[PDB]
Amino acid sequence: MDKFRVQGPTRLQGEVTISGAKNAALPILFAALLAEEPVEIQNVPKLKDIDTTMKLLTQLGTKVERXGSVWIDASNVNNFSAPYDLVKTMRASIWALGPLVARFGQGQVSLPGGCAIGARPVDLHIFGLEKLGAEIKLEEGYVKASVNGRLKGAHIVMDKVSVGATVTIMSAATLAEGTTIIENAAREPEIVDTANFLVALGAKISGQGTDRITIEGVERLGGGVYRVLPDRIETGTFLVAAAISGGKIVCRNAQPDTLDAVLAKLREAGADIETGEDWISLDMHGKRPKAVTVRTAPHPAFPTDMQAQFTLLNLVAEGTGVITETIFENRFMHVPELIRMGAHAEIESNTVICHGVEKLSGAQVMATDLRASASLVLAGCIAEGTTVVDRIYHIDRGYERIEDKLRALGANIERVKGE
Ligand SMILES: O=c1ccn([C@@H]2O[C@H](COP(=O)(O)OP(=O)(O)O[C@H]3O[C@H](CO)[C@@H](O)[C@H](O)[C@H]3O)[C@@H](O)[C@H]2O)c(=O)[nH]1
Repeated sequence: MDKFRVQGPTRLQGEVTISGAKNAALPILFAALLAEEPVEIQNVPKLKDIDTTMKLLTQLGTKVERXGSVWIDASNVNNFSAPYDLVKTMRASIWALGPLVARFGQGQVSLPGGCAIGARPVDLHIFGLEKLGAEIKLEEGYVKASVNGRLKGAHIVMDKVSVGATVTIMSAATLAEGTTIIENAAREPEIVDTANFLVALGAKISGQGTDRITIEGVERLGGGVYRVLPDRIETGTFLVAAAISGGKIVCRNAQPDTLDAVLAKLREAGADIETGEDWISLDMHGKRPKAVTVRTAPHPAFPTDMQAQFTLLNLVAEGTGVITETIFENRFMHVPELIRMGAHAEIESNTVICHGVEKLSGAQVMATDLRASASLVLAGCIAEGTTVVDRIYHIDRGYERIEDKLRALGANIERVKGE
């Protein structure tokens, strides 16, 4: 069981190159199923889900190969079933459904736990496709979709805002007969990225990033080259790394506009921030951060995915600061770990009351959540002495070589093999 052994305190400073967003790479890889011509997807991170997706794609008849890019040739897709063995470890698997039925008139995806259980978590996907005129069958442990001829454009109103369902509907709609409108579409930068990809292939889409996406169906999608946008949350994690350690950092291969709220919040903490077309710089001028008030909310507001990171910030800042989860529930389970590190905080309802301390103390800690976990690693970096963060595999699933990146920033870090 891999562990991160950290020796603190160390100031985090210098430069880091932000990886492509896993969450944009995924829906794009699936949307590639629509492409009749070869496609090159650039800036794709080397992460478990990407490997799983590649294997899934190959099984369908797609020719796949990777390095920094992933090369895809779906001209020959001829198997329209995503099997149990290939989908099991991954929710994103459902994204194969829409493109298959949209392009091929048929497709199916295995539902772990069977139909009764597995159909529930993907109801919005099913709803969307139905709206598009597909016949959905729940049988033999699968969710099946078929349509005679092309899908049919539709006016679709979402009762729940969903990144997953928005991608399914938008992707499928690009091949539909007519106009499709998605009301209450997810606003995520990842959605914007997937829409842009689609358009690069020849799709007609507008409104991506807003509450309303309008798609005009076309007969076929071609091929081309497309670069996946930067990981906004990874970016935020590094900015915070410097912000809590008195450091200066420059984030390369970044996209400032996906981070409005985070940058604003960092400014409130006293950070000196500068931005360019593809970079972001943060300078604490050797100063401690100032406590901030944080309210997580739907994009483009403050991201819940940045919560743990800012909670940590508050824990070592000058003053008291409160972080409120306005939508999410039971998001503070990692706080007790920080307290064990010498932090002062109270969990109240949907909030955490942070009383900043000058310095943390090394300890043996662990969190199940990916974000909470990386936060523990940052904490170790600035704490006094030795910290051991257990179960880092969680981090490995969403961070591309965080140890290398941290070390290049001055961290004293070591990956330990089963303690
Ligand atoms: O078929 C579906 C799909 C989603 N939901 C629900 O609607 C919400 C929307 O899901 P979705 O947007 O697709 O969430 P995730 O895909 O798990 O995660 C993305 O969407 C979240 C907001 O929902 C953001 O907080 C994350 O940062 C972002 O990565 C979920 O809580 C689900 O409970 C359904 O009931 N049926």
